[PDB]
Amino acid sequence: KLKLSDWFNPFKRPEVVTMTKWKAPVVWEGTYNRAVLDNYYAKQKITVGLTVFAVGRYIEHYLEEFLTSANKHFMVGHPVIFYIMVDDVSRMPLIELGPLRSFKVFKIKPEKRWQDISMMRMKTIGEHIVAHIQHEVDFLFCMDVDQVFQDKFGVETLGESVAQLQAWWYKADPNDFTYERRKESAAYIPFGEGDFYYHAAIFGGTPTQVLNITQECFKGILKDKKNDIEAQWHDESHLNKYFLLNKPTKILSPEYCWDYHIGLPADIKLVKMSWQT
Ligand SMILES: OC[C@H]1O[C@@H](O[C@H]2[C@H](O)[C@@H](O)[C@H](O)O[C@@H]2CO)[C@H](O)[C@@H](O)[C@H]1O
Repeated sequence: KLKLSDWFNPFKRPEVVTMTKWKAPVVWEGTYNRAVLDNYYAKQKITVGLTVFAVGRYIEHYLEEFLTSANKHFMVGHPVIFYIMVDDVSRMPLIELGPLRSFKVFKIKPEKRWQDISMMRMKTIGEHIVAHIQHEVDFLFCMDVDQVFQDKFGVETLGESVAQLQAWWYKADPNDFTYERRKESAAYIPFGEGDFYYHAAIFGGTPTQVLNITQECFKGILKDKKNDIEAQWHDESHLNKYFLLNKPTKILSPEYCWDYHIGLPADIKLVKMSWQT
């Protein structure tokens, strides 16, 4: 079966972190052999899911560019199912999908407050995993709609649980991470603890693992809400708590979710997905 040495060469990028202390790969441009992996997973006939939520004007502002870029760049050569969650189905753009892509659309109940928006999104993802996604795909990613694929975002990103390094903080010391710091919050992390600052705009894994991520995050949000507290960065704070306790088996570099407002440092060799404008 697939071994890490079959496809991952950390020595191609010695100026960055490529392996965690728990021996998870951090995937940077140049460290991965996509050809080897494409052939391995083709033989296995895997399908990959992608969930995206879009409410109100986010539909018109972002959803078409997201879908158009994902069709062009996400897991090319492998079956993909787009799970599109919107509040108004009559407003959603119908994009032409390429070979091995298809979609499903669901009408959801929008929530007014950011706390309740993220709360219901983690709950909704878990419900869909149990109802159907666990039957439909081998790997599932959950992404924010307000970003754009720029280049191939492929099977090198698959794993049991996949976290994204947040672009502004990947070089920072953990003491400075914008973790939730009040012990009243379920997302509490003490100063000095933590491995990375993960970005809630991309995460994934097998459907089983993603069910656990979302169920734990939802419980923590709920627990905070019953105590009249709102984590500093809402689901992202709880996600960071979760991945501290349940280490990801693979991490993606900021090449996979890059904010061009930062600039283009030497570390960022080829951008696969960028924050919207
Ligand atoms: O800190 C979590 C929070 O980061 C925001 O991104 C910020 C970044 O944290 C800040 O240091 C920099 O000065 O500006 C960035 C945006 O302009 C994200 O926008 C937010 O989603 C969280 O991930």
